[PDB]
Amino acid sequence: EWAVKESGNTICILNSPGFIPPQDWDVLTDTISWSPSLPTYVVPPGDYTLTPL
Amino acid sequence: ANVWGVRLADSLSSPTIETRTRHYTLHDFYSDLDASVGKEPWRPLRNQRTNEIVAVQLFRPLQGLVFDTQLYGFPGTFSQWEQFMKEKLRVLKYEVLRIYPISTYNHDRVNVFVANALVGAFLSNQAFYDLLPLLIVNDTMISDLLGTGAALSQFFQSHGEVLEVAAGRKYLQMNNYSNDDDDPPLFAKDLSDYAKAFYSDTYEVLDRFFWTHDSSAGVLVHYDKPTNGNHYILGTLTQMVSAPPHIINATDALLLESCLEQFAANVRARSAQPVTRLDQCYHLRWGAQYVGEDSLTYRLGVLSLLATNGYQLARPIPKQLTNRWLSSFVSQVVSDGINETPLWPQERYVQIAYDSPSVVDGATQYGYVRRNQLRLGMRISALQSLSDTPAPVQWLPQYTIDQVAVDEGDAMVSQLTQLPLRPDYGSIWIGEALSYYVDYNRSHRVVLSSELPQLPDTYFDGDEQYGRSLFSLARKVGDRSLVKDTAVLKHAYQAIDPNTGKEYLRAGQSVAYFGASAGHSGADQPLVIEPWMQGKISGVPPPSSVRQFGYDVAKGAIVDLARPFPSGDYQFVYSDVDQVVDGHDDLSISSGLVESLLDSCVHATAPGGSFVMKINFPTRTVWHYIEQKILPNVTSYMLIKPFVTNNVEVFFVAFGVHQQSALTWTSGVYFFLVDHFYRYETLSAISRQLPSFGYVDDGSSVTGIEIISIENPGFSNMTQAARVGISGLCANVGNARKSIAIYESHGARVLTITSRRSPASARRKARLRYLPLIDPRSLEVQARTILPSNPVLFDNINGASPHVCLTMMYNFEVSSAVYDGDVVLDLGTGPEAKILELIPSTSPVTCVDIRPTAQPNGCWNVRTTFLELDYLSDGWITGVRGDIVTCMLSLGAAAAGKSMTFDAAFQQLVRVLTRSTANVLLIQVNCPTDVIRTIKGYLEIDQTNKRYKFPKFGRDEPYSDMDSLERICRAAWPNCSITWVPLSYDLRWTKLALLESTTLSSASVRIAELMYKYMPIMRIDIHGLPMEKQGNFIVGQNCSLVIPGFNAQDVFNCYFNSALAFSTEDVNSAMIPQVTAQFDANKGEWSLDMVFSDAGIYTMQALVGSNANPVSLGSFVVDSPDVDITDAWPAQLDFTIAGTDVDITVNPYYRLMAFVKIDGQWQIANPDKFQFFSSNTGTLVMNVKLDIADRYLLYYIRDVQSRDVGFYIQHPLQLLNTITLPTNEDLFLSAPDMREWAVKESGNTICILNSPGFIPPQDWDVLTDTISWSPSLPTYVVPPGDYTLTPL
Amino acid sequence: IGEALSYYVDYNRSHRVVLSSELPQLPDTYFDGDEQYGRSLFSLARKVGDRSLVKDTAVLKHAYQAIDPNTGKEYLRAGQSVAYFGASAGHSGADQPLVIEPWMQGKISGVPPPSSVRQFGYDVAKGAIVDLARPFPSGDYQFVYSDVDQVVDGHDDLSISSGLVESLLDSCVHATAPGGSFVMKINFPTRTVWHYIEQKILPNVTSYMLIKPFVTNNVEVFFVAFGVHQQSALTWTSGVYFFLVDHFYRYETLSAISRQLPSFGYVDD
Amino acid sequence: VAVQLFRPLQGLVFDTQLYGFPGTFSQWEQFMKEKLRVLKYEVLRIYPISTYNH
Repeated sequence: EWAVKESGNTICILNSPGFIPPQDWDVLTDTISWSPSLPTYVVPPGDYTLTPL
Repeated sequence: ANVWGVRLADSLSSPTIETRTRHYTLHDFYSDLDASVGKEPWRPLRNQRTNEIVAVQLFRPLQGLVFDTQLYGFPGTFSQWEQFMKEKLRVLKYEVLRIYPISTYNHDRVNVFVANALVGAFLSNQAFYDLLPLLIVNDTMISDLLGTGAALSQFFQSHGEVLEVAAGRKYLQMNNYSNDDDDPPLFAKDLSDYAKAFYSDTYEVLDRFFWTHDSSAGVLVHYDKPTNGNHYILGTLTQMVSAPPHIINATDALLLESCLEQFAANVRARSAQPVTRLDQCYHLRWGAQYVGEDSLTYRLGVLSLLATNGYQLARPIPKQLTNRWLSSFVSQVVSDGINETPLWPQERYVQIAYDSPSVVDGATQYGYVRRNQLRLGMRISALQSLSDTPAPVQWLPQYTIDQVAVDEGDAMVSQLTQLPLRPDYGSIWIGEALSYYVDYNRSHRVVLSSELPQLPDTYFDGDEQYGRSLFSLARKVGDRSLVKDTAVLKHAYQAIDPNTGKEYLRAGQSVAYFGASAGHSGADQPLVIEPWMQGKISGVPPPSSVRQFGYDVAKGAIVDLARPFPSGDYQFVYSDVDQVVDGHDDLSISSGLVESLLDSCVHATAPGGSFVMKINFPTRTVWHYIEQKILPNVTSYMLIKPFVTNNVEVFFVAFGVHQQSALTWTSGVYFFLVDHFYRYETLSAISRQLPSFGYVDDGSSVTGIEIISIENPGFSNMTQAARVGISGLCANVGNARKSIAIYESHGARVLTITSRRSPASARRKARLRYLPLIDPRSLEVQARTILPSNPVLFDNINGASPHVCLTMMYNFEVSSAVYDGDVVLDLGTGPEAKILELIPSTSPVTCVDIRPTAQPNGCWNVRTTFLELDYLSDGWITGVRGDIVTCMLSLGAAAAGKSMTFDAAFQQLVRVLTRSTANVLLIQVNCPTDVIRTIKGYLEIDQTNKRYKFPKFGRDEPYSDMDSLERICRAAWPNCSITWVPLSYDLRWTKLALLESTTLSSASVRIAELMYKYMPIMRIDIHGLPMEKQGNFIVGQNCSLVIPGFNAQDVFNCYFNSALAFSTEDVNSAMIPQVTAQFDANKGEWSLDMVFSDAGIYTMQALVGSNANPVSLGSFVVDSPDVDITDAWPAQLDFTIAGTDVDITVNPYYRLMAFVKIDGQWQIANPDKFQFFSSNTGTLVMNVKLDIADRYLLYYIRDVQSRDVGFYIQHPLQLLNTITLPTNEDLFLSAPDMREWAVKESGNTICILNSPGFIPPQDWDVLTDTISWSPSLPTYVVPPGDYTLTPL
Repeated sequence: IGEALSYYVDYNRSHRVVLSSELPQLPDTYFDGDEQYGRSLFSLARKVGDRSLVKDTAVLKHAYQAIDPNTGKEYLRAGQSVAYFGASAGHSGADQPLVIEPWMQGKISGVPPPSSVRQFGYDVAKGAIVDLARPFPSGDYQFVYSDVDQVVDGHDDLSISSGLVESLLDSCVHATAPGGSFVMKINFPTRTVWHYIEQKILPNVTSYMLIKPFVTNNVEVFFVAFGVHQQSALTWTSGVYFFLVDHFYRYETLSAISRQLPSFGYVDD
Repeated sequence: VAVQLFRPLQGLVFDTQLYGFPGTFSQWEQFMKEKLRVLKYEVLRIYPISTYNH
C-alpha cells in the first residue's frame, strides 16, 4: 500500500481494500506501470508526494 | 484394436531395463524381524470411499501363513495386529540371534523357503526349532531342502527330485472388510489353499513330473525371473466372489492380477527407469483340454499375451484397484465381440511380434519365441496421464469423402439415442428491464383517437396465451412489480411543469398506493415502498406517507376501488389495479372498468396533484374516453412501458389534474404505440415456436436437446454402426456446439454426445442428398475419463456477446434477403459455412474463401462450390454466376489487412462485381449513419485518421462517409438504388437467438443496436428507379427529393420503423411536421420538400397508381443535430439559496439534465439542485446552488430526450469542481458519499459526517430540504471558514 | 538443478545469406536405445518443477521484446486475441496450462494481459478437441501459439514427422490474422524442414526469431515469425547457422556425457 | 416420520414385520440401498447391459 499525499492532505491509499479513486481523477488504459495489473490515473494539477505504507 | 468391448490405445510401450536381483541375507532377515517403522514388511490397504484400513499386504519374511486365521488368533484391528506381530517377530529374532550370532554369521545366504516356513511355524506355534539348523544355505535351496523331512509336510514336500512348496497368503483382510463396492480386490489370495508351487532346477524334470500328475485346473509358468527358482504354479478349486456379477476361480484371479499389473507397468514404463521383471503375466502351459473354448481363462490368456507384447489399456488404471473397476473390466472381457488382434495364445511358447518393443526375448534364454512374419503396424509411445475432467468438453467433428444413405443414419440415430428425458429448461432472457416512454409536445401534430391502434384481435387465444406464459416463466427477474414501479417513478419524477418551469412532484408529498397486495415474499406490502420512504432510490425523494388500498392489501384497508368509497384526498395517486378481476372475461367490461378507475383516480387526487394507472388492455375506446373527458382537465400526460415480459400493457401518467387546459393526442404517441404493438407481435410470434417449460423431448419439436450414447465403443475399427450414428447426430445438429463425455456406468464404458437442434439445422439437413461421415481419429486418441453432466437446453448462463448479436443480425438479414431458387454468391466465409444454413435448401451457392473449408463437398442436393481464391483479386469473377451477392464483416477486415482506405477497397469490389452479372448486392460497410459518437468499451472511434477500434477483440478497421460510397456506386452503375435497411429498431432478428439454444440479455441487445447504428448494411439493387436527394438531411431543416422515373398521378408512402410517416394523397394529414410535393410536369420528377422531427432511417415505397401493386424505392437517413456544448460561468459566484446562473448554448432538440457517477452505477442529480428553465435557442437553464461537496464530485450533463440515456451529450462540469470558496459568507455542505467523511476547518477537524456517533456542532444550520443526490443525506450550513474534506 | 536457460538468435540485415543446404541437421543416431536412455535419464533427474510453465514464460518474455522494423513499435500488444494450440490437462494443478493464468492476470512482467485465450488440442479440457493438421471451423486470431507435438499424429518415420510439421505450419499460417504473428514448436528439426520454412514462410513474413529454453537436452526448438501475411524478402542468416551448430554440439556432448550414468533406480553391484 | 415410494419399490404387499425394516430413516436408507445393490448385481449378472441396453 502507498499513500498519495497532496500538499497538506492525504487523498487516498493506492492499494487499500475498498479503495475508491477520487472523482476528479481520470483513468487511462495505458497501464504504463512495470506490472500491467497496476492501473494508471490522470491527476489534477496538484499532486506532490507519496509515502510508503 | 478392440479385444472384446475393451479399447486399446494405438501406441505400444514396454519396460526395457531389468534391475539385478538381491540375494537374501541374514542381516536382512534380522532387519525384517526388527519391524522398523520404515522397513515394516507390510502395507495397509485403505478403502477408497471412506479411507479406512481393511486389508494388508504381506512381504517376503511374512509369507507362508498356510493355516486358517482362527489358529493364528490375530486381533483383527490394524493397530493391534501391527503391535502383536511386532512383538512376535521381536521374540523370534532373539532366538534366531541366539542360534546364529551376527558376529560370526553376517553374509551367509538364507533359504527363503526355510525363513518363510520358520515364520509361519512360529506364528502357528508349531515345531519351529527343527528348521533353524537349515536356515543357512550350503549348496542350493532345493538341494538342501530335498529329502530332509525336518518340517511339516504342509509347508514343503519332496516328490522325487522336484520340491513342492505351498503358497502362503499374499493379502490378509481385517474385520472392516465387508465386500464393499470400493474395497480392494483380494484376488482370492486371502485363503490358505489358493495355489501350489512346484520348484525344480530344470523345466524338463517339471514336465516329466506333470506327465503323471493331474493338471485339471491348469498350471501357470512365469518364464521371467522367478521369485526363487524355476517353478510351476498349479491352481486350485477355490474361487473369488468379491466382484459381484462374476465368480472367478483361482487361476482366473492370478491371470487377472498379473494382466493388470503388467498393463500398469506398460502404461508407466520409461526408457531409463528399470523394473524387477519385464514380464508380469503368467503363461498357461498345461491344461488346455479342461479350459473351455470361450471361457474366461482363454480370454484372459489373450489379454496376458497382449500385455506382454506391449499393448496398453485405453481406460485409466487406478493406482489402487477397486472392486467396481475389476467387475467392470471382467464384464467388458466377457462381453460380445471378436478379437481383431492377430495374436492367438499357444501353449508351446509365448509369441512376441517382430514389431513388439518388448525386449524380454534377449533376457530369458528359454520360454520366448519372436515371430518374424507376425507384425503389428502401430507406433511406439507411452500414454500420458490426465486428470479426470469434471465437465464434458466441446468437440468439433471433421468430415471425410465417404457417404452413406440418410435413412440409415436416421435409423441408427433413433436406435442409439437416449432422446426421451426431461431437459433442465434454462432462462431465455436475463438482465435489467429497459423502458420506453413518450412525452406530450406542443409542436407535434394533433391526432384524433380514431387512428390510434388497438391490441391484436387474436390476443385472447390459446397460442398467444401459451407464448406469453412461456415468455413470463422463462424470464429471470426478481420482483417484476418492484422494477416496474422504480422505472415509472424515476421517469415520472423527472417531469417539468411548463408553468414555473419546476418539477411536478416535490419532496414531502402524500401518496396513496392503490391496488397494493401482499406478495409471495414475507413483506406484506409492495417492495418499492420501503426504499422510497427511506430515500434509497436516487431519483425520487421520499414522500410524506403512503396509504394502501386494494383487494389483497395487508397494511392498508380492503375496498372496491370502482365504487365510491370513504377516503380522504391525496396529492399523488399510484394505482396498479388489474382489470381482469372484475372484467368478467369480456373486453368491453374491461374498458368500462378502466373508465371507472379513471373516474375514481380523478376524484381521489388533489386539485393540484397527479395520478398514475396501469392500463392492462389498451383499445380505441379507452383513448377516446381519455381524450373526451380527462385530457381537458390535465396539464400534461406521460406514457411509459417498462419491458419485463411481453404484454401490451402500458402505464399512464397525467400531471396537473383538475385544471382546465387544451390537450390532445400527438403523433409521438401514435409512433410509440405502433412500435410497441409491433414489438409485442414479433416477440409473441418468435416465442410461440418454443417447447413447453417442462417438456419431455422425443424429437418431435424443432428445437430441443439431442443425445446419443454408445456402450463399449470401438474407434480403432469402426463397425459402421457407431460411426453412422455419430455422423447422423452431427448432420441433425448442423454446426453447433457438441460436448462429449466418456465415463463408467453399470459395468461398461459409454460415450455420450450432447447438442441442440434448431430450425436452421433442419434447413441445412434438408440439403443433404447423402449423409457425410466423420473422422474418428480425435475420439480414438482420447484415452481418458470425462464425467457427464445433466443436460440443459439454454446452457448459456449469461447473455450472448454484442458482437454475436451483431453478426446474428447480419445473418438474419442475409437469410431474409434470399428467396427460393435464387443462386447466391457469398464473398466472405470462414472454414465453416454458416451461409449454407441460413438460405433455403433449394437455392444453390458459390462460396469464396481465402482459407480451406472444413465442409464436405461430395454429397449435396443442389450445387454447392467452395473456391480457394481471394475475392479482392480480379480475373476470377467472370466464370461464376449469382443472383444475390452477400459480403458480411469481410470488406473492412480485408481493407485493414491490405492497409488501404475503405474507399479504395469498396471501389475495387465494385469493379470486380461489375465484371460479373448480379442483380442484388448486400455489402456490410463501415460508415456512420448518425453523428460521430463513441460507444465506450465496445466501439471507440476517432474522427481523425479515419479508423475504427474494437477494444474487446483488439482489431481495427478503416471507415469513410456514406456519400463517397453512394458516389462510387452511382458513378460505376447508373440506377444504383441505394437502400439502407432499417434494422436497429426491429426485433425480428431475435429469431435466430431464441429459436436456437441461445440466451439474450437486454444490455447486450442495446449495445448491439448502437454498434449496428455505425455499421449498416448497404443493399444495392440494379435495375431500379434512382432517387436523387439534394442538400442535407438533418432534422429541423428542409430536404428536397427528386424522383424522375415515375409519372403523374402516382402514390408515394414513407415508412419509419413499421409506421406510416405520410402519404402523397394527404399531405395535410402527415405525421411529420411538414410535407410539400409537386410533380413538376415535363421533367417528370416529383419534388418533395419536407422536414423530419426525429432522426433515423426512412424508406420510400411508391404505388404505381390505378393498381394494387406497390413498388419499393431507395431509402435515406436523417442525421441528428451537432452535439456541441459551450458553457460560460459568470464572473461572480453566489452561494445563497439562489444559485449562480450559467448561460449555455444547446440545440433546442436535445433535452438535458445532470447526472452523478457513484460507484459503478449512474445516479440522477437532485431535482432541487439543478433547475433548467427558460428553454430556448439560448438557455438560462443553470441554477447550480453550489455546495462545498461539489469540490469532490464531478457532475455530468447527459441527454434524456431519447430511449437511451446519454450517448449524444455527456459533458463533464470541470468548472464546477474548481470553485473558489469564500471566506466572507456561509456555505452549504453535505456528505459526498456513504463512507466516513472527515470535515476540516482551518487547521482542525470539527467532526465526522458519517460516524456511528455523530452530533452536529451547534453553529451549523440544517435546511428543510436536502441538496445532495441521496435524499437520506442532510444538508448543513457552516459558518464561514470551512473548506476541505478528507476520506475516513 | 536450477532455472531454465534461453538461447536465442534474431534476423539481422547485415548478416550474410545462408541457404538451407549448409544448415546442420539432426543426428542420424538420434532414435537409438542408448540415446533414448540418456535423454530419459536426464529428463528424469532434472528437478525443474514443471517444464511447460518455465519454457512458455521464457519464450513469451523473449517474444514480447521484438521490435517492428516499420513504425518502430512492438509486434505483440495488449488485448490481442490469442490461441493456444495443444493445451493439455495432464498436470494435477489446473485443466488449462498453468501459463494462461499469470498471463491473464498480468502477473508476468513482460507480457501485458491478453483479451481472451482459446485452447485447441487433443488433451484440452476447456476448449474444443480437433485434429490440427486438417481444417477446423475456428476463425482467425492475431497471435497463435502452438505446442502440439509431432509424435502422436506422425508415425515413427521421420519424413512423416516433417510433413506433419509442414501441415501444422500451413494450418497456423491460415489461422493467423493478416497482420499478426504466430509461434511454432519444431520437435525434430531437419534440413527439409528448414527448406520448407524458408521457401514458404519467409517470403510471406516480416521477421522471425529462433528461441530454445534449456530445460532438457534435446533438439526441440521454438520458431516464431512476426509480420505474417506481409510480402517481404527474408532468408536464413549466419547467426542462425551459428546458433544451430552450437545447439547440436551442446546436445551431442550432453547426451554423450549422460549415456555413461547408471539408471534412475538401480541396485549397485 | 414417513417415506413415499416411487415407481420401483412399489410391490411391497406383505406385512411390515416380515421385511424387518430398521424403523429409522438413516438405517432404513442404508439397509434398502444395500438390498437394492444386491438385487441390481444379480439382474446385471443375468442381463448384461452391453446387449439389452435399450
